[PDB]
Amino acid sequence: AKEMKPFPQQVNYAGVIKPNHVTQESLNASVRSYYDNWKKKYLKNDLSSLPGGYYVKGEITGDADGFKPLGTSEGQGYGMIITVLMAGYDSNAQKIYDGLFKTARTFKSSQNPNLMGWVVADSKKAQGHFDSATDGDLDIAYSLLLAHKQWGSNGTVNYLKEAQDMITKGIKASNVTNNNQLNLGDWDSKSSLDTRPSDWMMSHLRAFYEFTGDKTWLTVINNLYDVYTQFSNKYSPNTGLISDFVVKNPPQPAPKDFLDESEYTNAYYYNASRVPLRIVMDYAMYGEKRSKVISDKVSSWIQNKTNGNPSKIVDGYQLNGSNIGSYPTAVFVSPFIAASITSSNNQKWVNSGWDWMKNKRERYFSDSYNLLTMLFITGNWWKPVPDD
Repeated sequence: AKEMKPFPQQVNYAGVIKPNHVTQESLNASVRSYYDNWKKKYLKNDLSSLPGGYYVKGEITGDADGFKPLGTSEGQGYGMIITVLMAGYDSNAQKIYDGLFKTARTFKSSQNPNLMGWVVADSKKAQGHFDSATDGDLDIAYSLLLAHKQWGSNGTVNYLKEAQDMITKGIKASNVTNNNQLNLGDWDSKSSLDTRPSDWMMSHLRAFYEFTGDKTWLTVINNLYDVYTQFSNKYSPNTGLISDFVVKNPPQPAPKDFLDESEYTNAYYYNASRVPLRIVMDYAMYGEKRSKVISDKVSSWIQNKTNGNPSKIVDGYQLNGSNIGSYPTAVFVSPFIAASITSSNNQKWVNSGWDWMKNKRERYFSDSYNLLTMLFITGNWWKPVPDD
């Protein structure tokens, strides 16, 4: 046991509530059980093309450039954050983490080699074949800052140095645009105004600043808040929602069928379902008031929309709040609960949301984001700080 931040860190962020109808021990126990199941089902280390490599079993339909996709850099980043946070419960966490990192660097991007290509497939030919996706690299780079604070950077992998390289030579170089947004991946233009708001991981960017000193990250954070408010005052003045993809200046919803991902790229659909967690963590961890304002607006809308019943949330909404989807899944429900933690007036709703999510097992995408959300709202996602 060499963890400096062993699970459970059960931190108490200023101004935020946790579910309070059960004890902290009960919260931690639910997370341990959820991780047991998550790891058994999705954590894999069976790449014949990469002995010792680990990945997260995702769902990609069907082939990608002629390869059978097994996971994505998005899932790689989720699994890497989960692995470092569960270290001290998982006694093999550092071995798994270093195996996840081995995969992330072997399947490097064909464009910027400091990033990961977006597809994991069991072929040497796939290693270095694919371009990157911004959100995968954000989570992966952030996980190396957690790893640096969890195990230190004096062993086999220099986590801090790897993070600084990925952040500066990878994400800054390829994904931070001339307009101080984040583009879609390193295949995209440095001047692109196309963006995916679930990439706007405000609290990650704060950590990038604290561990690099590069004020670029603060100017991007400040710009993205401006973009969020400019978008929502025009296109979601009552719900506070944002679309799966955002284009142009002034920002507006992407067209339907954008990048052929779905008919609902103009709406609050499966990409944007993740946004409320990404935003609210900035209030929780760094005290950003603009994050509370955005989170409270979305939280108050969904609570009224559902009459305080989280099981009435559906999988997709128009920006004016009309239902697209039909059933509750955790990648929608749990971030709506997380968005609600900045006001103590939401305690009963947070408690109800906890009961809905804590044992909710379904598939890779909802389970992984559910576990990240559970870790954050129980206080077990701690802040990496350049202290000592």
